[PDB]
Amino acid sequence: DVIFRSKLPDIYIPNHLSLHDYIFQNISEFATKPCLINGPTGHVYTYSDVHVISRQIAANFHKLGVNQNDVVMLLLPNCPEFVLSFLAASFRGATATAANPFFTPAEIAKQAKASNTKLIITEARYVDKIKPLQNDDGVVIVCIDDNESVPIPEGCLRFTELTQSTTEASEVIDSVEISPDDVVALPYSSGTTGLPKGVMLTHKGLVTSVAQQVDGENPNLYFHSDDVILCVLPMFHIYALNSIMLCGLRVGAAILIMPKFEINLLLELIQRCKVTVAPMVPPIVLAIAKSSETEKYDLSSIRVVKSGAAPLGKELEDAVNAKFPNAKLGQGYGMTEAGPVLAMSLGFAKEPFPVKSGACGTVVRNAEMKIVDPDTGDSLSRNQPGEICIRGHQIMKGYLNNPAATAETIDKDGWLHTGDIGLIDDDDELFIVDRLKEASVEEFRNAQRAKGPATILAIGTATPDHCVYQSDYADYYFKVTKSEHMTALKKKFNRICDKSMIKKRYIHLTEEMLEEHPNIGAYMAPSLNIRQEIITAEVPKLGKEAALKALKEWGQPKSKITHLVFCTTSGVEMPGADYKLANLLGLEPSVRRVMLYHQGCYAGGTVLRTAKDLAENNAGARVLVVCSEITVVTFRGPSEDALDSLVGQALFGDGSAAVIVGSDPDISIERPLFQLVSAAQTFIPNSAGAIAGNLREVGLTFHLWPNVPTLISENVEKCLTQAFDPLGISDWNSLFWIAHPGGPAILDAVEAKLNLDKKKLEATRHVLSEYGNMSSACVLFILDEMRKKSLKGERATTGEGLDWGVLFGFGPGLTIETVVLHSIPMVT
Amino acid sequence: DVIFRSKLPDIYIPNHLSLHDYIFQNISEFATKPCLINGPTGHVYTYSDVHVISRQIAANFHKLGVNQNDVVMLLLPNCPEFVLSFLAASFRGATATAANPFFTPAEIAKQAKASNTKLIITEARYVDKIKPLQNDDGVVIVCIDDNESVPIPEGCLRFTELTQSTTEASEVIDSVEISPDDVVALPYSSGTTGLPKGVMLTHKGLVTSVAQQVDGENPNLYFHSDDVILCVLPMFHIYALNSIMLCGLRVGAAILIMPKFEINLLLELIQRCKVTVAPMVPPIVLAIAKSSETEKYDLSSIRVVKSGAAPLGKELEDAVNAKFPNAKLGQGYGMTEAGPVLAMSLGFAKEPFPVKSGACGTVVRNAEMKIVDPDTGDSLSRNQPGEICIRGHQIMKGYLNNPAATAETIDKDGWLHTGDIGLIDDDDELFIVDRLKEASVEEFRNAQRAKGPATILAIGTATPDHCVYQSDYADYYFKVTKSEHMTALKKKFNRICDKSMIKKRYIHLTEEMLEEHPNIGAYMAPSLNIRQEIITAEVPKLGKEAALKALKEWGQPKSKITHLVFCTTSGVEMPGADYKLANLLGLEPSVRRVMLYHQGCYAGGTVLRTAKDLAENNAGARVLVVCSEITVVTFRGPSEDALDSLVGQALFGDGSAAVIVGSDPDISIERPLFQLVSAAQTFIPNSAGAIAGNLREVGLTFHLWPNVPTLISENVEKCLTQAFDPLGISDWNSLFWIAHPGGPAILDAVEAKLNLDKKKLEATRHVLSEYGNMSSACVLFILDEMRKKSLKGERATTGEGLDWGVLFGFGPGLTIETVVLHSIPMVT
Repeated sequence: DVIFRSKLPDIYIPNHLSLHDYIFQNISEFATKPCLINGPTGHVYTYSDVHVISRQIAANFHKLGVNQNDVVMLLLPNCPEFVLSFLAASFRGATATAANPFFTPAEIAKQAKASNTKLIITEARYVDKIKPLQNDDGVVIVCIDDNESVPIPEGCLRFTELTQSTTEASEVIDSVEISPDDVVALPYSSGTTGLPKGVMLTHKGLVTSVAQQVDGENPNLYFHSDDVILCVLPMFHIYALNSIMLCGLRVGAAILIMPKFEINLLLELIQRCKVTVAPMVPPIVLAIAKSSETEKYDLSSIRVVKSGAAPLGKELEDAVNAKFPNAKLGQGYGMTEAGPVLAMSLGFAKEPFPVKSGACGTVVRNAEMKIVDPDTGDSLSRNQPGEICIRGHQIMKGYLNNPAATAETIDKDGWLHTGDIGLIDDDDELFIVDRLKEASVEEFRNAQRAKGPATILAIGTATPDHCVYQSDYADYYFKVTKSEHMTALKKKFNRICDKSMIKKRYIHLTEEMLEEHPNIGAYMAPSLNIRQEIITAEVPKLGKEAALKALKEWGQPKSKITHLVFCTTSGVEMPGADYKLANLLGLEPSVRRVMLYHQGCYAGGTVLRTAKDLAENNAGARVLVVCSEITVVTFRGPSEDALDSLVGQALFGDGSAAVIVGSDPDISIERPLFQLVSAAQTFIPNSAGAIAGNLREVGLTFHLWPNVPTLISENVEKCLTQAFDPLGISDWNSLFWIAHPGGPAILDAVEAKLNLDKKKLEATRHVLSEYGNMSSACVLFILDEMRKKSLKGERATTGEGLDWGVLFGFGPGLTIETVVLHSIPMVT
Repeated sequence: DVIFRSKLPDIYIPNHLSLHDYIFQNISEFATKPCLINGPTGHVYTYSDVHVISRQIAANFHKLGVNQNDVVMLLLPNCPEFVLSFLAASFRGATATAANPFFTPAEIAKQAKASNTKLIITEARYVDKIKPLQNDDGVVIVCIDDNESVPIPEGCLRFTELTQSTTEASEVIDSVEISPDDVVALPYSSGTTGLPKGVMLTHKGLVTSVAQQVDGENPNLYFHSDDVILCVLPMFHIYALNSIMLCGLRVGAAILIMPKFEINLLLELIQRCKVTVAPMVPPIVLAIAKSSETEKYDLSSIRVVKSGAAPLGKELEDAVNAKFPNAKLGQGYGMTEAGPVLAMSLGFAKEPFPVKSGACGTVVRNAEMKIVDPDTGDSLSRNQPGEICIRGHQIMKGYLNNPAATAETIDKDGWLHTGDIGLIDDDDELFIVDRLKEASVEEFRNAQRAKGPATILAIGTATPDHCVYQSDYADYYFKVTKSEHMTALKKKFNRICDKSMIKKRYIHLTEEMLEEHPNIGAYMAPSLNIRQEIITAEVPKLGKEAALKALKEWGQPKSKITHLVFCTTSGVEMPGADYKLANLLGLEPSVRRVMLYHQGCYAGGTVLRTAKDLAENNAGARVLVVCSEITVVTFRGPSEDALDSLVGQALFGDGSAAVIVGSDPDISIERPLFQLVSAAQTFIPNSAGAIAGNLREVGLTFHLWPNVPTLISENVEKCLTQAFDPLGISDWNSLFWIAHPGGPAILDAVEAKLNLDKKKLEATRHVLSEYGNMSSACVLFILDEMRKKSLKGERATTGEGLDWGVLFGFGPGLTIETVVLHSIPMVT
């Protein structure tokens, strides 16, 4: 078997006739029955109507300068006007091309120029896309809009002007010359290769493929004249044209025109107009099958559901069978070059043949079809895949003005090569299989993050050189504040300084400075300006000193520092201390900063919490963290009233600490000290105002509740379970401890509450004893001490020999900062 | 082949003799030659010395209450004293156990009690570990320390006291009863199963295994009496004892005692003492082979390198062969229960046999060995793996006071089951194969992070209800500031307000407030206190209003908010605006806060940059970001001097915006608006002081350089390439734009510089025109506008139809914030 044929006999095809003479050959039988129904509005043209009007329109096509064998273009959605214009083009001997109204002035202008369009039938809304071709190219424009009170763009004709009677153009009933090979329809293709080409379909051709379909005693595709054929598919597409319009007309059927598809409108029109034949697409059948709307409308009238250009998945076919028991289903197989039709399901025939699912139907009659091996001319046999070829009078004359591709796709023997591939089984059904054919957010984000836990690489500390010992402090303070007159109060401050558990403290503020700026020593006198002048200059310098120690320990280049977190209690100004420190150190201006101003004693945790996330989320990010505290912000004379301020004056001292935090340590030069595992914050309820401060014209004033130690002790345990429960640790004496030494009273409270071994808070208490309360910097100093003592004493980890640790900050508003640490093993 | 034997004949073994009578049988031949050499110090005991002293020590062992068949314990490193004491124990008829000095009082006390130790020989430094047993258990203690000017713990005897001559104890030359089955050595084992057991090795036994090794005309292990045998292995371990001490002594060899191993000391002692036989361990041979030290010392004297309890990897064996050409290598196979020796390499024999690499040697002579199938009693044959059993007089008498395990490990027929497995090849060499045997930081960290890019879920905005229009503002301002007298200046402010491109602005500060607080309106009068009172109350409230809109849009529970970032220009106080807002909203107290105070107009970028990292690094983290600006901080009267302050008074207005930022949006209710891709910051050089402000007793004062627009325009392009080069985008008109509308002049400058389409800054300029300059909140408002207009106009993305975007903040110190955004597709 080299050559394949239809299972139906050859029929007589009168292809010597002009398309309109053939389509309408039988019109006397159909004359008064409905031909075109415009579904939405209900308008009906009859067969007589269509014939008469189409002829008059040809006649006036002449008047407008359209002559035999020059082209007319149709830019329209489905509508009666489309059919009338096409037929008219044929009656004239002229040629009809169509385009999608939803194209662009570019595609459309291109097609119109390629085809030599001498005129265009469109709606009003599309006229601007074709403006160029109307103005400079002289193309005549016609609008189908029938509303006489709404004007149309100037230079445009009402379609109603072409339906007008003039008998003198009807002496052009001719030509008595109209030839089988004359071109009638000129559709455009996606193409066998690339760029869209004009397909020339002739009178002989179309007459042939229509007869192939609907003609015979047993038609391949059976249409009665009592059928109502739905045409919701685009008429610009050759499928709709041929297999709906031309065929429908030839048989005397009603054609139900839907300008636009919507599922409910479709169901409505089916029930109302009793549509018997529904050509559709897969998206449409899907929509029908999915919707629960079907149960309402009576659909029993549809006897044929034909898929053109679309294959059902056999999930659908079942859905359909349910929704339409009376419907037979099937697919044609089209190609524009092929005329369009090649195979038609024989299930559609008047006396129907068996069909298999997934089949494209059988090749049409009065045609031959072969299956070649690609790149060889050899013909294959049944069930052997291969490029599908067809030959018969119904195929295209050729590509317009392109004999190159015309000879490339239609070979010397007359075979049109589709460029598709398929096989034909024993039952003569044809199956399609294939065609000639055979940095993002998700990544960027994972590239950008960093792999490991944030670790502390280096620590450094700095103090003012001015140092004052507690043994001396009550005296010194009542001296330099010119308060010596209040003896009752100095006697109390003495006790406070003794119970304070502080030995020495390093303090920038000096007696000389108070001689020069007595308003600072005054209990309340406006000091703010001078304090600000002093601390805005000093805080960055002290910060630099510490940052420099840390950077020296770390040993890598400053340019490798990617982030700078700077905490200080006051000295607000802009640009701030972050800018200033970054210029002192000569960091890259591209360093990303966080300026923490007015945070409190808890900020020690805060900066670590801040650096963790910065380091962990940025590849190769190294984070320089600097806390720098100066007490000139906070210093003031005594009053018998505010005892809280007095306690403060005994506890607070100046100091600075700097930490370098990163992820994924190289381990060539870097030495991990601790790991930041989890970081947590909470505030306690009804404690706002327990640790608290206000920036006033007298400087920063601060306040303490007597109950702070108790308030902390209450919540510490909850903080702990909250942080360590995920790690399965209940035993808190197994953790190495770092607590903000807010005051000895807080420490005593906590240890008594959790029953900590007397030695857990040893490092903390050391830092308090030697340096005082440095606010945020404190816990940093303590880490330093811890690791130093752990090294100095040859212990298994940097954590006092133990694996896990906790770091607490405590602050006003009773914000509590809970950081979980992992020690690091030492080589001992 | 059920039973396996040595390739050497059976020899005569005189096991009827006591161990000391056997070892020293031949001493007349050796009497004056060196027996023990203490390597580090050079002291030499001779054979006569050792014999005589050991006997006297037995004699005084009696005086101390040690009687036949009761136990003596040796806690010591390698030293002459160890050998002398062991022999003494044997001479007495007593029994000797040893332990590691490096054990703990627990292990040691346990072993001493288990064994019925009636006395202990140790160094001084270990005496505290045995204090209990000296005091309450009555155990006699002896220290080997010879330094007479340094005392030893009280109740302790000098070892030199046991070497003293007393003839009356020598009437105990006896017993004339000392029996083959009497126990002499009592070492402890890791055990065949679990808990450590005492192994009873008898006189018969040890005499047997020593003869098995060194006796014969062709000894399994060949030692001359001119040999010098290194004993750096622990003498408490039975291997060292048997195969070094006992064997060495039997043959008349010198024994070089190393108390401690160090590689150089070892090489030194080899070269000096001309060590011929070096029993070692794998770690030691490794160390030798690795070190480049060997080339210095003459090692040619070592003729035998014997690995006991360790197998070489044949990488080593080569290293050795190089370092010691003259050395033959081999391994014994020991087990404590086995006496210790089972197999010995026959390469060691006087007339040596062929040996294969990886072999454990051949089973010893006067013994039999079988290979059983485990859990069956069946005997295997050559090259068939199986549990190794041995039988002969050299195996243990049994486990002390444990007939259970004694019968479990030594069966009825007399076979000791090792509990190891191996095979014996055709050549009679034995091979060992096996034994009876057959939540972290890395995770927690990946569990804890969040998968996707930070996205904006919701936005909300709030303003004060008081609104003032620019058309009215010059008048209003000179009115309420009681400045109407300066006409020249009002005329200039008019121009400034006109060129300002602002239409209206929303402003908390009202005329009434200035009637009540004229110091605010005064150009410079102390205002700080009152301003602070007003903004500390207002900023959180306005913030709440906006945060509430955003939270309503988002639609999920407040409890799901995990982080709060709060930016405001001033109003510093503690607890701060973050605390206050968090209580207003009723957020969880465990919400993690960032309080950004005194940041500037750039902080718009800053908060986004801050939230990105917070959201991206925390699983299920949802971040509430609130910027809230009030101009009562910044408001003041005019002066002919500071024009910069005047410009400010025309541009700045109050406002608040709130954003919700998270990673991994659910997509059930959540609706992503933008994505935060990259966030960058930089400062420009020599621009500190171009945008700048200082908090004084008069309120916040601010300053502007005329050149700010130019300074920004210079660096904007660099910022862009820096951010977008990784994304391969050169075309900036393809980005949707958000710029801080610092002033119209800045905008004009930027667009002119990059040549932006007139419409890129449209949204930005709208927000400026409607709201003024809200500082940090501005860019937030702009995003809101952008997405709203993009939706309102049905565009492909939330980004004005475009995929990628840029957000700029600009601030004092010329810090510039560059955020890269990705739009989000809209369903249109």
